[PDB]
Amino acid sequence: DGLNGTMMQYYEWHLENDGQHWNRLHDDAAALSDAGITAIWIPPAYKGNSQADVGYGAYDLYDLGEFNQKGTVRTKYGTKAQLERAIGSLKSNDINVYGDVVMNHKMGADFTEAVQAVQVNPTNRWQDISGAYTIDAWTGFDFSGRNNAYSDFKWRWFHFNGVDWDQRYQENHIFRFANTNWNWRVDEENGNYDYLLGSNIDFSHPEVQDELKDWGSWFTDELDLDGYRLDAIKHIPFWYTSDWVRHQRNEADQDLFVVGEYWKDDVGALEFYLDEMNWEMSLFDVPLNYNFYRASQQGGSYDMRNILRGSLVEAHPMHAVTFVDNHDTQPGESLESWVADWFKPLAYATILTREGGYPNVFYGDYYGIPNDNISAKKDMIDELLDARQNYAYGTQHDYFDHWDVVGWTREGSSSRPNSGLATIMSNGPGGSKWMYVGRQNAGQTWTDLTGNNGASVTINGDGWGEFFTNGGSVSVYVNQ
Ligand code: NA
Ligand code: NA
Ligand code: NA
Repeated sequence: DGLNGTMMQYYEWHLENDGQHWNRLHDDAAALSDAGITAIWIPPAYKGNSQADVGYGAYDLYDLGEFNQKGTVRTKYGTKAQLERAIGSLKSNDINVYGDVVMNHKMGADFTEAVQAVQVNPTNRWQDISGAYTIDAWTGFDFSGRNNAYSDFKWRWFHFNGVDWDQRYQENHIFRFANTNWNWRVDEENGNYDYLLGSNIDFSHPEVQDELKDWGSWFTDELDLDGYRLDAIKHIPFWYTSDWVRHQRNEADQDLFVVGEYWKDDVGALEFYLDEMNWEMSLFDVPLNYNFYRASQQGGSYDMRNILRGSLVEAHPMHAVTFVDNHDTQPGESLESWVADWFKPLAYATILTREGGYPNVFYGDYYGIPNDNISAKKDMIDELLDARQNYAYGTQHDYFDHWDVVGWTREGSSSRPNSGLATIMSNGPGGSKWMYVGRQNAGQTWTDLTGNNGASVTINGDGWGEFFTNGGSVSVYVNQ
């Protein structure tokens, strides 16, 4: 019903390996719906390297915590039945389910295999640094415990094209299988960034292309997904991802949202990928992530006018999925770029109250990251979910005119009661700003949903009001 959409990544890196996360999801369903969350992005739901695996150390894409494999029956999140019980709850509470899809590699092979390989230069995979010789890579996959349920396809070295560990002499190197080429096209950082970690899948092989397509469909029907969150797609040949997506949509009756993770602080790089994609999917706004990050590290000196400059959402707010942080960017992880507590309220307001982009709430922020003493920001985020769910509607008006104090407004829509809002904030000494909000809201008295400013702004006859904000804070006034 014209209700704004808000997605949530329901997991964080340091979640407990108590296998109870799927059940948590099943109970938090309504609460989440109620708060303004319309779609949940679940973590990899299939068997990883080990049970405590977050999901990216993917081993058996058909084992959704149903078969005793890799030292466990359940995944870190729980069993298959508990996942299905969860997804059912979400559906009943009007929440779409987007599954995380890991096709770039595989890890936890059951046995090694003799393979001709050459060492490449880590900074330029095009350049070999050694001659061809036999290495013992972990490429054999039999999924013994599964017993061929759903699929009897087994993986062998000739399906991959590279690994980063030779078991024969036990050394680390970026090995390209001899007589195999690095996937293409793929991100050109390090020359060719096809290889990332684990056993890298070579998509040039038709039996691979069809197996993952076949799996994708199996997966999508089995869990009744409503979309996907495509992982590490910058290391996966672009053509195949576009291929896979089209194939997937072709097989499913239900619609399929598709956000891909092309991790590069470069909107151009993302735009390019969306060209080859024919904009048939959105991408996580990674430049925005680093914009917020820079602002958080830098302090007030950061010029708030260039906060959206460079973001993907600025350029293509229709194929953008905005967020503040995730499991990769949280403290201590691989793509760390954590937004500090002080600026995090400002960032969330930016992606949750503006009209562009598809905003995503991070579990680690909502409920907190105990591991690192990071407090649950639930209170601050709910008020903003309230903002987006009931007020952030109608014509927008921006004011990125000052280097500290900046803001924007939404006139509201006649189709949604008392909607309409005005966001004001400052990353430095506070202040106020005269902003337009629609001559139709004249006479109204607006107040701050976050409670960071007791100002009570009244809209004059011209539809104008002067809004205030304290230093390094953000307020969101609405007709409440
Ligand atoms: Na790859
Ligand atoms: Na960030
Ligand atoms: Na500033």
